[PDB]
Amino acid sequence: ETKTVAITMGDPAGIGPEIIVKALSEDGLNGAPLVVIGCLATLKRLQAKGITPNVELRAIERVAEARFAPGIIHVIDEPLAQPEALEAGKVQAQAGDLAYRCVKRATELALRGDVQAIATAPLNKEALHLAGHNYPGHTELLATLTHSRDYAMVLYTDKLKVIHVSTHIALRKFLDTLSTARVETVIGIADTFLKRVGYVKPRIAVAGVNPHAGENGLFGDEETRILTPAITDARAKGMDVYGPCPPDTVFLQAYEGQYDMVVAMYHDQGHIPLKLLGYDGVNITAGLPFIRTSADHGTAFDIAWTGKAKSESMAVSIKLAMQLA
Amino acid sequence: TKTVAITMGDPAGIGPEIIVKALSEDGLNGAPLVVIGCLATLKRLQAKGITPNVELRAIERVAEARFAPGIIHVIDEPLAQPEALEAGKVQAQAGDLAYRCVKRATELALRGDVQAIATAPLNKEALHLAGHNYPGHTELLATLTHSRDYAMVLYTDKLKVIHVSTHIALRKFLDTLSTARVETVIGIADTFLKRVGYVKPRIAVAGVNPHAGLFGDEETRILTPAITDARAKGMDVYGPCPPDTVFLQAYEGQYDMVVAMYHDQGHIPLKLLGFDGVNITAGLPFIRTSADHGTAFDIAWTGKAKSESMAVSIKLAMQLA
Repeated sequence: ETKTVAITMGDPAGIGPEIIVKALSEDGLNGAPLVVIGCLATLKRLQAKGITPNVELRAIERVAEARFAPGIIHVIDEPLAQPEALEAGKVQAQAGDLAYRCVKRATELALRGDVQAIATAPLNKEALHLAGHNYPGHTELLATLTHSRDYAMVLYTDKLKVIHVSTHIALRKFLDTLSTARVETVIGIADTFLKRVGYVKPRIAVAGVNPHAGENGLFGDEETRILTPAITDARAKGMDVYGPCPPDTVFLQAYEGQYDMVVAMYHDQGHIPLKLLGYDGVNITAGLPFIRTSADHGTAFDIAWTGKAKSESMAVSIKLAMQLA
Repeated sequence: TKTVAITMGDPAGIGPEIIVKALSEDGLNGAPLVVIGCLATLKRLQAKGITPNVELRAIERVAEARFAPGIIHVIDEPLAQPEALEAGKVQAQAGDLAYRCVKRATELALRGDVQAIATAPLNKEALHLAGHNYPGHTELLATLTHSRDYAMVLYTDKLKVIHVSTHIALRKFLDTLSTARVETVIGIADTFLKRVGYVKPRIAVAGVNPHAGLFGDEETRILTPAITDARAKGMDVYGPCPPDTVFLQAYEGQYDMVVAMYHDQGHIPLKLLGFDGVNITAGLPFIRTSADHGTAFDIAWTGKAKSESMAVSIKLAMQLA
């Protein structure tokens, strides 16, 4: 019946703690089925410095032990080694270790179904490495812990949904490592994500790599060599998938209601159209065994613990977890 | 003052058809416009009852034109054999006419007899058969006009974009990108913008890689040197900017123009806001505009080709002349 989201603290030297408490004070998050995984001592300490606003914090050992009520945040206490020793906005091994242990604990709760979705506050890669946790980044850490090779970034709005074959890599890199297997995988993830969120027979449009999907009313090299084989393979498997479509009309058409989702090829191909319309700025990592959301800012060490950080996107990313759980 | 020359393009295609239709519209009807094409084929077109009825007036010189509603002035650049013209066919005489109209318009423009050109589409196959070896409409003009460098501009009131490259594959674009070419397009943009009334243009340059870069070297190796060079010449240029916010910020008013790297970078944003079918070729000595349609040989001379684009193309050339 009831669906619960785990929220991970991230790097406690960053803005994670303060943006969670703030976000949780907002209507529709206040007293909601949410559990914070993080350092209880650190949360008490930030409240006492007046950073964090006033709220009752209740430790629980198990998710089921929560008694949800406005004005109470429930916490699975993963402790910082020395809470009194934490400095705002510096790279610290114990803060990177805590960040690691929270996402570890969150995925364990998800794996046994105590929690249905996860919203992650940001962590610092350099601190993670300093703690001896060797992962290329937050998302990759989630994927390793979860034994998921196959995941992709989703931008989710009412009117436009986009999943990316690739994100955060040079354009030359994207062109040189593009493969049929990857496109196929991402189409699969798109199909599964959309059914999980209640599209019984989703329409997926696949964007071309090249302008117009090619020149002179012919598909281009990637389109015919890589994309068409993935589309064809995916239709034969029962998926309602179209393309390759001209990049400069495909997102417009999905926006206008012709498709439920677009498979974008590279980062900017998907992010340009999302941001140009009225993005907030949250993303879903699709292809894990549970829904996971995060926001696009980082730890913001320069403004951590000053009351300047904005909790808007942390809030959006938590409400989104709840919706899609 | 400002007068605009309109070229016929390939007479077998939709050029003649849509020129006539568009010039019947309000704003274009009786406006300072000179068509350069074969009077005889425009006559033939008229007899077929596929257009509004209009009086055609042969002029040898632009100063002869007497602008009034319901009269289109033509500079008679004749087809070698007007009666032998078939619709939607690749014909040597048709491509040769397309070439002479362009040549003729550019001569008038270069001279100041006209202030802008708006082109109707031509057929490259037909152009090569007539012995004119040019890769296309735009390259033809660059040559006739001694302009090594030009770039495509998409022009709206709130968002304006110039392109380092267009149409080509992503890989081709990556492999043929250079600092020199970025410097050139920044300079074309600056010059274009002053020409349309921005005394001090503010120009943004889009990155190649997501977040204009740690991911790829074009920003530091190609884009930054070009921008540093632009700013040392007194231009107000920003970048490289994350492609996923720069067009948004241009749209909001932060920049007068964005220099896009490749086709979709500029076209995704423009189509998404709901704007066609037209562009400006910038970097020539005068304004040229055109629309994205080809000769449409399959529907030519039936009356079914849309003239809207062509009308916008001409309206824009007038505005900017």
